[PDB]
Amino acid sequence: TLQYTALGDSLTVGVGAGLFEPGFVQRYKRKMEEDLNEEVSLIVFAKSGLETSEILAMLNEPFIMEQVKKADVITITGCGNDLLQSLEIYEKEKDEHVFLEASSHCQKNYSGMLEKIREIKGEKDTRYLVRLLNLYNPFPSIELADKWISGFNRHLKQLESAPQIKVIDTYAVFKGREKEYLSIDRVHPSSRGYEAMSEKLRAAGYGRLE
Amino acid sequence: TLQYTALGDSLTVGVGAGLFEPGFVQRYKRKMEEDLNEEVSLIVFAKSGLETSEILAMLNEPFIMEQVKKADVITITGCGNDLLQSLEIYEKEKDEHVFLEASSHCQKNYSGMLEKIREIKGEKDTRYLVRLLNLYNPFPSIELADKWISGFNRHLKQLESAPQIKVIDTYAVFKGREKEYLSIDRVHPSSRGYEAMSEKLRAAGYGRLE
Amino acid sequence: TLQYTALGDSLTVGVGAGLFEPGFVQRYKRKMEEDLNEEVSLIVFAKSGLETSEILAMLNEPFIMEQVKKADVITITGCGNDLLQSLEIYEKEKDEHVFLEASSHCQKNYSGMLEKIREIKGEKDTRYLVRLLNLYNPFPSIELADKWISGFNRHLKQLESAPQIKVIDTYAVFKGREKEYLSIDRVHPSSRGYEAMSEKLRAAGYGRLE
Amino acid sequence: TLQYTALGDSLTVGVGAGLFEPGFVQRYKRKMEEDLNEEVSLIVFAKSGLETSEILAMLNEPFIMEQVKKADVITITGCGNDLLQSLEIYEKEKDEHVFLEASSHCQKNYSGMLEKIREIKGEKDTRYLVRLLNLYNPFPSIELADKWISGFNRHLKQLESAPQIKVIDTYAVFKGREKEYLSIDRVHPSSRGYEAMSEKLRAAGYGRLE
Ligand SMILES: [Cl-]
Ligand SMILES: [Cl-]
Ligand SMILES: [Cl-]
Ligand SMILES: [Cl-]
Repeated sequence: TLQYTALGDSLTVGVGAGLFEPGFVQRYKRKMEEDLNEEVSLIVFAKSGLETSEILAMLNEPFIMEQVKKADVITITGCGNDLLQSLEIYEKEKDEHVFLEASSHCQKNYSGMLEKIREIKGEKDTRYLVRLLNLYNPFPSIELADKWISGFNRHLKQLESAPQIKVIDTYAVFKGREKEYLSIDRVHPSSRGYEAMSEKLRAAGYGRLE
Repeated sequence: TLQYTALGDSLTVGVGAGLFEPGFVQRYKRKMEEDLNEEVSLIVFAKSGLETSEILAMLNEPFIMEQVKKADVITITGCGNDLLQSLEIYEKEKDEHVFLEASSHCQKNYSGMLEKIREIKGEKDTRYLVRLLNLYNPFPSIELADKWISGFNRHLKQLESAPQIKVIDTYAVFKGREKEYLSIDRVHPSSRGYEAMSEKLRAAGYGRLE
Repeated sequence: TLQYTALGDSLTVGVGAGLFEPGFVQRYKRKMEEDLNEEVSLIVFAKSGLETSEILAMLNEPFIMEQVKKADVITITGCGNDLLQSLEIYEKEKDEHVFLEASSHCQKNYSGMLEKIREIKGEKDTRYLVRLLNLYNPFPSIELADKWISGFNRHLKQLESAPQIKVIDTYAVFKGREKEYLSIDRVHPSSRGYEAMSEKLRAAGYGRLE
Repeated sequence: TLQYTALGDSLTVGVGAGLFEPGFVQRYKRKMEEDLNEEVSLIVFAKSGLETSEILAMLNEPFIMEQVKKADVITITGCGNDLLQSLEIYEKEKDEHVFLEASSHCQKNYSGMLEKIREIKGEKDTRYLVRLLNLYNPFPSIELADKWISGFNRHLKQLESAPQIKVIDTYAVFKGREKEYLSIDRVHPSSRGYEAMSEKLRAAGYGRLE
């Protein structure tokens, strides 16, 4: 029996697809049982607007680190709402320089996240799997958003240690397919976009699990 | 690998124990694994304020019907918020019938969702298990609250068909220990209360599954 | 010194205006000190996607009901995210009949809310103020959303007991002014829309506070 | 009516005490009212993962500068998440300098935001009050964590100019009682810890305001 532990923000919750409609987490689970030919047990820890610094603190909670210790695959979303609130400050004040440090403060919390996972798993374990999803651009017309999200994904890929730690290219999934993959709120993906996300996670492979 | 689906309101969510702290559904999942020596996959469809009629309407959702059909164990919570609404309506109108009519709707929806669960599974799989929890009285000093909830619970026990279908006596778990088993809002359970609820579920046995 | 206690969901938080940019709560506070010519102390209890059933439970928390007992003005937002998730289920399944009971289950939680406020305030108090904001339509093109939101506001106005309890016509504030008052997410209001909201709350008057 | 503004990270938010449960800033507000016999208006600008450089950049925001200029009491928290990031970086690289460089940036930003607060108010109003809290050691069994935080605290005490500016010894409050003063995540305080923090602030006095 495989163990999938999913963490993140409004994307891991499934916001945009509707209440109880399967998001990317549930669909990536289905593609796991089909590929690896084994039943997988899922558990989710997510909240809209959940910060990355909070996740690094959560991993000390006994019930959470228990799920991480036995987790065969781990997915992490985050920082999507940090750039949104930053753009909204730019939308009101028209200043390109805002106190956002999404690239600076989120990326450093990510590397500390991965290290805490390593401590819980134990250095002897080489079998587990971690998959970080970068950010898509929901506002292609706004050039400043495309500059911020591209800069965050450029610095996020540096944390990849294939094939255990892989950064999923969520940006390329949504590039040129915004209106088809986004919900009516246009900031969270549709049920179609969550399906394409799960396919990109499947494209990353499963390392030594096979 | 066993599949355990859980439906209901804030209790199935785990409100009161703290964010990401395990509620009763995952403490019951761990004990289920311990008592049957088999890993368990958990799926949860729950939201605060989800009344019993909505929970019945969920069973026609294609994705929810998928997880209910595969479920070896099903837990259902509900009608707790109707008591809070009725106590506030009684405070203004002093009509003792307002809750009996609302309690009559819950008992009808419980019987409705029960009839749909067997319509979903059919006659081949009678090995399924349903454990629905009755209502506890969070206000023991209010006799009308105790009388109202006691009447709903004796009418709810009519639905029991042991060992396949069992009605969990949540009222007996909480009676006398509302100070330590309820959370800060005096209506939702604490981690102690959720732990005691999961103990009552494990005590009910597992029927044909063991 | 006046006391303003604000409750609600993502609107009371100020989502859409940016991080720390003043939403309608902060701007309605400013217009209170200008009109009533007295300093007002503000305290907020809000969370994105916060259910109305949770608010009715929150009012039993000792720290919350203390702020309500001394509150001169009280604002309540809610249920805006319940219709959003319902439309999103309709967007995927194309069924007009969904398990949403926003009009049915949210409105009944509202009347129980107002009664609990009355119990905390005491029946002798006639001076306090409560202001409920109805829902605006962020999707004017979608006709089903305009039908649902209009039906919710029609049943919500029935709870008005002027001038203590007033239902703010948030719908008319945004009607014909969507792109100007909405944030880039198009589901939460811009800093302009939060300003117009505060002006509508000011239009409701202040009852006996004057 | 006194105006009390509060800036910082998750501590100023109140993370760990439970949702909507009072953190240290509102327990300190109640004691401030009790010790000075005057109502207090509270404004809070805080978010999880808000590092010290961002808090300094906030002081140029027009709305934040408004509340800081009117503030009779200002509390600042920060640099707590840098310790968590540094401990994870040290776990991989074993460089003892990684935190001293990060601790040097916090002490610089604290001095920076202090210099801006007087630039915001000027020379007319020297009756303002600033209480900044140092870091506690949530991991007492790690000597490197205790040594790192002790060094940051003695360098932080250089900024004290009593009674106007005071550095609150949060370390002494938590030392020896990390089991009961920390929350479930072993890093954020509990309601007991937040209560003890507010007691330490009231013990510091109020300078020229009393
Ligand atoms: Cl298997
Ligand atoms: Cl509920
Ligand atoms: Cl005054
Ligand atoms: Cl933080």
